[PDB]
Amino acid sequence: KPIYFDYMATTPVDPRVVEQMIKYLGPEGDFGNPASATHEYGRVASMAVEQARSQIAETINASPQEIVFTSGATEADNLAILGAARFYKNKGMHLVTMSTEHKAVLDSFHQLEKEGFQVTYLNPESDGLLDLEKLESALRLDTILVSVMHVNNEIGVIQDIASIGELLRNRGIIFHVDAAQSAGKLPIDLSQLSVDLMSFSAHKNYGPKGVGALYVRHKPRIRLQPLSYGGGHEGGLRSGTLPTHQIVGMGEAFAIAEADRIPEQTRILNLRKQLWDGIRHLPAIKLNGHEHRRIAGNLNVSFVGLNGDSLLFALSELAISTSYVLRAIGLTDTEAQSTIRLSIGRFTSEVQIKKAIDIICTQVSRLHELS
Amino acid sequence: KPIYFDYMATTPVDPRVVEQMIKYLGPEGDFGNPASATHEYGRVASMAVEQARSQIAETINASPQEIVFTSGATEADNLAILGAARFYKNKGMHLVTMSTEHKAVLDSFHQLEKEGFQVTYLNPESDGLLDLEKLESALRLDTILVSVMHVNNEIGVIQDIASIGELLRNRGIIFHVDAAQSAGKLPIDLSQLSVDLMSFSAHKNYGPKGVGALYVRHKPRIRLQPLSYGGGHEGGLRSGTLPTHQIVGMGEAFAIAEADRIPEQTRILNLRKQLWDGIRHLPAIKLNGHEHRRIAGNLNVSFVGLNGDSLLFALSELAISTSYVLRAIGLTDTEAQSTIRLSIGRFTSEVQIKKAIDIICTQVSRLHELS
Repeated sequence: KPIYFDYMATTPVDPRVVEQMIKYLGPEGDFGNPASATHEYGRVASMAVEQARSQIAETINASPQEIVFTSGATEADNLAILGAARFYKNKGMHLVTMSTEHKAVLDSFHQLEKEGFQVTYLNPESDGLLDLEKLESALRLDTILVSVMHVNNEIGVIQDIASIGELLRNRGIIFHVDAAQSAGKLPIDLSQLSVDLMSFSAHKNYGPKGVGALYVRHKPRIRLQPLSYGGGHEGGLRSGTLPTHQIVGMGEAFAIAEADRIPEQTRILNLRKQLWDGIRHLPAIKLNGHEHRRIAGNLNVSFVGLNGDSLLFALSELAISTSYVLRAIGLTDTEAQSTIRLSIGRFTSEVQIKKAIDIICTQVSRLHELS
Repeated sequence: KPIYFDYMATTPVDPRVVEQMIKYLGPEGDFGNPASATHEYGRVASMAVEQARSQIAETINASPQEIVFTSGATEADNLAILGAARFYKNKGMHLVTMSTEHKAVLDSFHQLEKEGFQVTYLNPESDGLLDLEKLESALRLDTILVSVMHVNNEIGVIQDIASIGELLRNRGIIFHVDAAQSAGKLPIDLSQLSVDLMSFSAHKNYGPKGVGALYVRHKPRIRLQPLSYGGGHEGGLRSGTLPTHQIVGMGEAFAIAEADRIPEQTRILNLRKQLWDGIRHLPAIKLNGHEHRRIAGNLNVSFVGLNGDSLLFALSELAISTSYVLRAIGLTDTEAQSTIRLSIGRFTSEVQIKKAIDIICTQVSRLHELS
């Protein structure tokens, strides 16, 4: 098997999380429907759901009642953005986001444009950071919602959601943050951060795919127009069945990551710096995105002059990712296609880092030699 | 533990299904993101997703491309009903369903009423069966969509989706069927059935909670206006991440159930008949819903004169379910609250059936004696 260096696409479920999830699957376990109020199979499953809701809430310093379970950060992004814009449209129909947002955010705004909303898509600077003066200049008296992601999924850059939130709160503008790539890695304290809506994905944080959550601030109260209809119902905001094993898995993953967050992230940073220092003397290599205001595990690099398909093949002993985010920060088409995303995580070893350096040094050297 | 008699609320994941799901979770397994096209972790996970899509398609005689994965039959119902009505509204805005549909269907129609759609909610007859003459009389030249569930979740009655579909096809009306309670139990052959949209839930069929599918007929082509935005994308109809373990679990559950469907369902029918024959001489007991045009595992009975809370407590050695469906078939408030739903399934034994008869006979007798 190639060495996995694509943690930002998905992570393995932590084995400690697997051990908890499997208690909620088969006939020997707690398989009841959390909505079955009339027997102990249902009640036990509900208790496990609510314990996971508390685990997640504790990691971000929110209350459990502010946590709405979803099928992933895609649904959370959709529900936050469509739900808030549609609920508050009588207050104004101008919206602001960044051109570097994940498609689950951009495509939500694209839909709202068909509904008459006016959307401003701000570009970052060339290091991927939003110029907050450009944000301020874009705000209008009829701006009702802004969405800015905490960590970019391609280039790993961190936006200053603390300042953004405070600036928007003073204007009465709702602030949504896509935190899919930051939860379990960066501090999130919603008792201090002026964030109104925040999206979470379990499988970016060593939980199972197919489950996420939306934080919905209770004070000042944020309301949403829901996107689903049926049973449940997560305070009326999300209808459907509560999948006990998925939710248990998400709660346990969040608890595990937060309990060791700073040591784990600094160990990962050390490995990422080691990787970068091992490859950064290769000819025409460029690091994309701010080097330090950046999640520990992300290394996004362009090998100017080389072909992306050729890089993927030559580097096939590494499992890596090989365009609109790169264009937004100023790369040409040609530069963007020479770019790879390496991402490191909980199961990356020092031995694998040294092998990656050797593979990248050897193979990029050959591609330059064979150029 | 009480004996589980609430299979229609949820089923345990079959242990054979668990064994497959767990191969797609932790770091030792195939945890890659199916959308990661640039390495073998992604490609292996995609292959498992597509194999599960084929498994499901084969059980209902559809093509894989007609299968859209969802987070459950709730999302599938929402996507079918809102998506078809909103896509075809220029053709007409009249819709027809039954008052006995699951809330994921009724609440979708409730939302469309806020969007200007006119909805006719037909009541069944007192045995729960739709009078198809009443359906025909309700159809209009501007009716674009009808939704009728295959198996009712409360009283287990089976609607004649074959005749309904043919009647609607002749009128150019889209037919949606909620099959959450019938897949894996009743025959479904979409090469013969004139059904345009059909919803599926894994956890009603011994798969994991939190995953389902929507069948979308390819010929004549059915289009839908999607409810989600982002990546993927299931032919543009459902955005988000494909959760490999969930989808694998659903595909394996569907394959297992269909391979032994008629023997398993007839064994369950024998047990359900045994249960009913053991309790049906109790005073004032009434069976709700047609006795034979009914899924094998459902027994919905009213103990006229007794209190539902008292029944739940007295019968606590059994895990059972204890209102608008019962009102629709003609029960009074008082009769409806005296009603329990017992549902039998794959792990119900003959020994448990005999114990249920003894418990129900003993405890209902006492409740009548202590009345």
